[PDB]
Amino acid sequence: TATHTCDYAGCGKTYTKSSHLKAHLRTHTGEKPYHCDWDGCGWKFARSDDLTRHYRKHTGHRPFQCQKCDRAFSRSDHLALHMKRHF
DNA sequence: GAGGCGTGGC
DNA sequence: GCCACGCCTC
Ligand SMILES: [Zn+2]
Ligand SMILES: [Zn+2]
Ligand SMILES: [Zn+2]
Repeated sequence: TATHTCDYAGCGKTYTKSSHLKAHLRTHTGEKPYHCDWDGCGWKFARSDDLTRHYRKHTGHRPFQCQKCDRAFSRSDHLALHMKRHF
């Protein structure tokens, strides 16, 4: 019934979900179980979604398509910042 | 562009 | 726990 708060002296951040805290706790430890298998990259991550996002950098996966223009991006926030140039 | 990070619906 | 959205920082 407790709210997920970090119990490391210095921290104290509280999160809404336990999974949020589990990701944060991996910052105190060095745990990054999600590795990038790309040739020569070596990047590792503590959250799965970050590896997915990072991986598009290697695959060229650009799902977010600018409809005024013909430039695409691998991330939603990348495109949103591009539309400002199309105001 | 890319990584760190907080959040929420499922 | 997954996955995606969105913001912050460099
Ligand atoms: Zn902490
Ligand atoms: Zn990689
Ligand atoms: Zn465009």
